[PDB]
Amino acid sequence: DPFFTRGRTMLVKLGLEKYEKNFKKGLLTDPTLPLLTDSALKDANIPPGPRLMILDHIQRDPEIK
Repeated sequence: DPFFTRGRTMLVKLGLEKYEKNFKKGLLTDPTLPLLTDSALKDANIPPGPRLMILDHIQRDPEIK
């Protein structure tokens, strides 16, 4: 939970809260957020639209280290 708090915040902001399970399953912990790639999110079973929204968020939000 505490290792996933910032990721949960991003998903809530994107309207993608359903994929928090996918982040946990993939061990997409908060240190991974600045490093996410399309390949990693696809391996976590996130569909194309949500991947685009997540990747754009991490490239734009200065909240993501």
